[PDB]
Amino acid sequence: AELFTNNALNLVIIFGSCAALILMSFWFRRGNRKRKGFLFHAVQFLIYTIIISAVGSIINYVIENYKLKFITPGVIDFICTSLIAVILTIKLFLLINQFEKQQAAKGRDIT
Ligand SMILES: CCCCCCCCCCCC
Repeated sequence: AELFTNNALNLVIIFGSCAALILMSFWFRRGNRKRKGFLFHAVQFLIYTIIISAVGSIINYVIENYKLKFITPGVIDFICTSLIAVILTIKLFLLINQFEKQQAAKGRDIT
């Protein structure tokens, strides 16, 4: 009914993504090779993007089929884009801090 049609496929995709995320969380043991700034960061970014896309699709489909007391419902798309941007910025800042720590541990000018 409410979750039928595109909602069913979207829910299945989101459940599969959550299962993959949990599997990756289990896989992630300790840092060293396990923590990949260039690979784990991209994997997490893709996971967040897919999750936000699925949530936005579900919410939009529900609202359009039920109406909304607000103009431009796509504002939630803007919120999802902002969340993705902030997540990517946080990941980039963490990577930069890790690189700075690695350089300092090996010797580099402070300024
Ligand atoms: C665009 C591809 C970037 C690849 C970066 C590899 C980083 C390896 C670091 C190894 C440190 C010992």
